[PDB]
Amino acid sequence: DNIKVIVRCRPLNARETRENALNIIRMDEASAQVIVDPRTFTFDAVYDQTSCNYGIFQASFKPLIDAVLEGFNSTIFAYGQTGAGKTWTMGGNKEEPGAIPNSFKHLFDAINSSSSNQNFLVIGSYLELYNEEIRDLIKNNTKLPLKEDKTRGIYVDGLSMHRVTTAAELSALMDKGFANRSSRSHSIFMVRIECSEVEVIRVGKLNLVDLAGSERKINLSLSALGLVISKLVEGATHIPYRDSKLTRLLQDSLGGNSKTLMCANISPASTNYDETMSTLRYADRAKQIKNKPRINEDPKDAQI
Ligand SMILES: Nc1ncnc2c1ncn2[C@@H]1O[C@H](COP(=O)(O)OP(=O)(O)O)[C@@H](O)[C@H]1O
Ligand SMILES: [Mg+2]
Repeated sequence: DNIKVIVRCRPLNARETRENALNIIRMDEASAQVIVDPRTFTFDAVYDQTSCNYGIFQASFKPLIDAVLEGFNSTIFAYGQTGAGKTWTMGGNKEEPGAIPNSFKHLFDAINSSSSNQNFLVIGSYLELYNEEIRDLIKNNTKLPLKEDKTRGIYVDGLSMHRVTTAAELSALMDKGFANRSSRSHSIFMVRIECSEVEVIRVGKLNLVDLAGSERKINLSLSALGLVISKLVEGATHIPYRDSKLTRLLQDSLGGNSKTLMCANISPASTNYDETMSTLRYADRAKQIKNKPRINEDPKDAQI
């Protein structure tokens, strides 16, 4: 079905507070509405300044992680202007983990609760896309090329893959990647979950995306993402996935074989009215995208 879309408004920050900016954002979480002081938008869920990372995970992100555990491909991407809260939402901190570490914990808590009829193989990868160049954030290898075939789909040739058996191991990979990692770059932490159940192998690919800032080549991928979304919503004959590395990497999450959720991060500051309006209108369009997710069984690429 359609791509899920949520909006998260953070609290006013120090800069905004000291410059006497006013909060122009109102939300009605019961009706999933965001109001810009007024222009009103309705999404799948809205989160105001009182929302915490854990709550957003349980209500909006968790279902996407459960989908991968079931054999579906899932993608969660954070979109919004620099400073809006994409990284805080996707990564958070040790005290208040974001979507990525929360997903790691949930994935393994689920696997540990599985019966003897299921055996799992979890593989992690982490990349940064900047100036149309792909960097392996774990090995810090640069300019990795994209390759694509029938028995693997789109992939980064040379990107290091890491087998992990605990959430702590996955978090350690993220920690190492972060140490090497920005406002103009995109990051994607990938988790491949293969499950052998008894005889039947299923594989789900999870993409945790933290996009480059949307405010106001370096921006080729961001521009291509917008075009791809527009073409999809308009029912165009040709979807320009090939226009950028980002849209090729996420081709399945955009109108393809995947369950996808977009988190549109916004600032509540009056000073950011224009960018907030842009982000919301962008998100409003994205929710019209329809995907065709399917369970991926017995793939000729299964590494288990
Ligand atoms: N929901 C939130 N609650 C509290 N602080 C937040 C929130 N979202 C962002 N911040 C803070 O504001 C700053 C910018 O957030 P960040 O996520 O890094 O922005 P970006 O969208 O550029 O990735 C950080 O210092 C972060 O701690
Ligand atoms: Mg960031």
